Amino acid sequence: QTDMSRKAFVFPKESDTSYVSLKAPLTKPLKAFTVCLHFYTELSSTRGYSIFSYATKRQDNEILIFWSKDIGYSFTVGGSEILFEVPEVTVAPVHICTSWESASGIVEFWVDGKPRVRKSLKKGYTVGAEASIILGQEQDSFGGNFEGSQSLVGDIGNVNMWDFVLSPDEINTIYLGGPFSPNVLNWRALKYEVQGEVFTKPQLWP
Amino acid sequence: QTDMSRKAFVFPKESDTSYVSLKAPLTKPLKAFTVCLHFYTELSSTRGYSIFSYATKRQDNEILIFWSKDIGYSFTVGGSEILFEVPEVTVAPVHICTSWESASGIVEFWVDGKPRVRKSLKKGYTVGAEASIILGQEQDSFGGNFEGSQSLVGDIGNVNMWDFVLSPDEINTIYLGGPFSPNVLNWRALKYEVQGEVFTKPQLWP
Amino acid sequence: QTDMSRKAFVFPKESDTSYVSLKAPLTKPLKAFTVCLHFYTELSSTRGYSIFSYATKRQDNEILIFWSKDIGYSFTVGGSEILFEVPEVTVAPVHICTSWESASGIVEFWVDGKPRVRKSLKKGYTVGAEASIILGQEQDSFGGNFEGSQSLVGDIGNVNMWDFVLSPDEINTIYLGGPFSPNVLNWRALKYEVQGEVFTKPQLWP
Amino acid sequence: QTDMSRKAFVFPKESDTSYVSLKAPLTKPLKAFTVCLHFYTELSSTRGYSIFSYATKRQDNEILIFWSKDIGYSFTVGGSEILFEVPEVTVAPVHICTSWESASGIVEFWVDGKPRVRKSLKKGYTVGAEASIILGQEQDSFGGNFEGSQSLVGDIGNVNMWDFVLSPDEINTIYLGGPFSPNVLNWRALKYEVQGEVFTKPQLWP
Amino acid sequence: QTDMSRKAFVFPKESDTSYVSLKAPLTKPLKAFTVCLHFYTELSSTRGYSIFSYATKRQDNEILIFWSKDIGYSFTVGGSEILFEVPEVTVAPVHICTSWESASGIVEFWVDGKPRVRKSLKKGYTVGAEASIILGQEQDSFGGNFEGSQSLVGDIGNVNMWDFVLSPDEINTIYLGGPFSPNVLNWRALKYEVQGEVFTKPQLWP
Ligand SMILES: [Ca+2]
Ligand SMILES: [Ca+2]
Ligand SMILES: [Ca+2]
Ligand SMILES: [Ca+2]
Ligand SMILES: [Ca+2]
Ligand SMILES: [Ca+2]
Ligand SMILES: [Ca+2]
Ligand SMILES: [Ca+2]
Ligand SMILES: [Ca+2]
Ligand SMILES: [Ca+2]
Repeated sequence: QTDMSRKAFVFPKESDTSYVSLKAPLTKPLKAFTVCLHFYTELSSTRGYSIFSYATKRQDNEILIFWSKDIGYSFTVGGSEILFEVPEVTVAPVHICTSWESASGIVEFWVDGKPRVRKSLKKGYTVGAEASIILGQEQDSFGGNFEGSQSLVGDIGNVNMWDFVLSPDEINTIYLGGPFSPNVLNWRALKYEVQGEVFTKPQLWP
Repeated sequence: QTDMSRKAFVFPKESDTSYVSLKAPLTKPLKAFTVCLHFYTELSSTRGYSIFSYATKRQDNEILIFWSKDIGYSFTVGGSEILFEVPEVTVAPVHICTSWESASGIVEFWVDGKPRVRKSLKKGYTVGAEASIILGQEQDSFGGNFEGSQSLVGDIGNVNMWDFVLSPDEINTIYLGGPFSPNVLNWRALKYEVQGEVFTKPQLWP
Repeated sequence: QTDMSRKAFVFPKESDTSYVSLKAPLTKPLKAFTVCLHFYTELSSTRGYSIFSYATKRQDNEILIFWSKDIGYSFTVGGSEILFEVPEVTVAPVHICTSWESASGIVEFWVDGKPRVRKSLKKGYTVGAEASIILGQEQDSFGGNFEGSQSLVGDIGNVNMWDFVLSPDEINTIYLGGPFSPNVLNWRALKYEVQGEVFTKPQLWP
Repeated sequence: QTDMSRKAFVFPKESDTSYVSLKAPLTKPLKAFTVCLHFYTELSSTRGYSIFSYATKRQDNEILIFWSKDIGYSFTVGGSEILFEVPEVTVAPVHICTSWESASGIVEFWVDGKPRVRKSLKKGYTVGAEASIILGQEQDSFGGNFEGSQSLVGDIGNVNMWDFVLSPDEINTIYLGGPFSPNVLNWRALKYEVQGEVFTKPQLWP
Repeated sequence: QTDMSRKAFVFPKESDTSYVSLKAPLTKPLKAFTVCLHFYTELSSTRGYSIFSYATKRQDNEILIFWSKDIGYSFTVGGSEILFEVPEVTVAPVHICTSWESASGIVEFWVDGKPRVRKSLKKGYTVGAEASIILGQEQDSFGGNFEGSQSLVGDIGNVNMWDFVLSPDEINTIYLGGPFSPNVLNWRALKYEVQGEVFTKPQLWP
């Protein structure tokens, strides 16, 4: 397990082979989660890209956080989708926290510490635990079948995952980088594998 | 009596059956009131919605606080209406306080602690006490006949009602959430009934 | 004499009969003056309106402070006009101080503590003492012949008048509401008569 | 010698006769200078105007600081011109400092404490001591031949002149109005001659 | 060695012959570098210009930092180019730091302390040390063959070079002008030769 603190993964070249795979010590299926990650790319005005792809043997978009050009953030669970329209994107690092609860279907999406309105998605579903988690690519099979036009170019870091919906107060401490304990996927205790042109570098964001 | 402090009602999906009814322990008719409530929705650019709807068996728009698409806030009492035109809408939680006095007919409308110009509506009228208060819908009968195109999608909370016009200073302490005592409808002592797809969740706003 | 501190006159409907008349104990004619007042209205994009009208039996526009739509402020003394162009105007309460000196004819106009450039008007003129001062209407005869399209809708207060040009430092004190001593017309010691639909209410501005 | 501190010259009418002449106790020609001044006018969007005219028997534009409509500031020495483009202009008092060095021909222009890029003008030239310094007008003969379309309307003050290029640090203390010692033309100790409609008034800028 | 602290080179005319050449003690070739500098010019809207130009007898664009009109910054190493698009640009001094590493090919570009996204360029290349470094011009032969349409006009200073990629934290102390030790090219210990119309003056930026 590596402390990746103060570091980011860098995807400096457009490739369909470059990705990192994150491994979860996960067993019980997720009835709810929060995923938070900090990323930086200039593609936002150019094309869509996959921020965070979680896949299962049955479902290649089991969780996907996707920037879709001109639309904004696409958040999709169990192959279903909602949009959080973004009117004008800015060339700066962006922190996102997004969380989903099966009991209510409530999705929260938080961008740079400000909440988007809660939306309903896929009420009562369960996210499978037998998961392939990938950064840098969108996977259309379990751990594979990437597309070059969907790769992330730029940096991703602070990828942390919880099996419960963080409260707004908790999410604020994440955004301020207070101390917190991710119990599904922990940037301070990460397990990962690297393929292709990918690098570990000091994080550009504070 | 429930303390709803730091909690909001969430209407996550458009429907004509999800609503909350609020119960007022009210005997005398109102010669004046202040309604304050804090709400959050992204519908504003898209369609109209009922923020707060007070009805009586003789009048289905006895008090209505309504967002009119492209217009702004519509405030109407006793079936008559005035507009507080809003030039451009931010996508953020908004706190409104509206107050009406029969003796003068003066309407005060306050948005995020800044006053709109005072306007005249229904001088000498009186609002009935035997009333249905509903959040999330506009009611065209004494407690029913909603319309899906008028349902609120998003969050509402801190709904407080007084049987008198708050001074500007008092309204400022509401907006800052200083201590205050609502004597018609109190968020810290609320009595309510939930119907349909409505959830109680931590408030997104501070 | 009434302390009107913290209070404003409210003109909540368009009418040609709602006005207040202010009484000045003047005897000696004015060679110079400053008038300061704080007002709030939403008419500014809609139509022109009289802010402050001082009339004498020979001259209905002996002093007029007038908002001319798309123009901005019209300041007129002795029936003669100068324009302080305002290109776009915020929907907020506005403090104005305007000072005129016969000896030089210099007009200073101050809006929310910022000076406009000094302009010349009616060098050597003198404003008569035996005067009718009216708020909310434009006098086309000595104390009468109002026009509905020229009435103020909204609030006016802190109306203070001096028979001398305040220095810029003094005017900055007025803008901050420090202690000051108006020696022609004093909000803290006002003499007035109310006519028609007009109300006295807590001031909305700080 | 008069202390003009906290005072400005006011040119309230457009005219070709109102000007003030400033007397320099100047006995050695200038190989370099700094001139700094505060002025305030609304002409900027309307027409060109003479901010500071320094003339000699040999040349009527020995130094000229001139606002030229839609262009911005024209700075000219020895009859030759450079422009400092100002794309959009604000209705506020403006402080300028401008300093020229013969040895390098470097012109520094500073507006409200921010430097414009250094530019070259009249390297090796020598500005004459036999000087007519005029405020409010552009003099096209030695102390005369004004043009009404070129007069300043508004205020000018704190005119200070040095026979050397101030460092950026010194310029910053002028902009903040720290204590300083002008050794050519001193507002603390000015010698001046007023002609026509010009007034001395308290300064409007801080 | 000269301490050039608080000082800048000034290029006040467009010319072919105005340049300065900088010398390095360097002998071992650069597998990586950081170059940081302050420059100030008004050309950005008008034409392209060379900010920093490092050449070797094999390659006249061995490192080039170039402003290309409407593009923004062009960063080129070994004759190969990448763009950091700048959407809109304004007349202020600008601090840039640019760092390249052969092992990864990662380019960092920092403008006024904010990072641009890391990009890939000329992975595994090696930059020769037997080098001509020139400010003010772009050299298309080893120390020669400039073009007037590519000269810098305005100021350049604080030119510091390291043979390693500064961390983000180190680059932040450069931007704040903390103490630091450039081990290739040091503004506090500079060796240089001046040709043509060039001057040394107090820096305009803080
Ligand atoms: Ca997929
Ligand atoms: Ca795909
Ligand atoms: Ca109704
Ligand atoms: Ca309805
Ligand atoms: Ca009149
Ligand atoms: Ca009239
Ligand atoms: Ca001339
Ligand atoms: Ca002329
Ligand atoms: Ca070249
Ligand atoms: Ca070239």
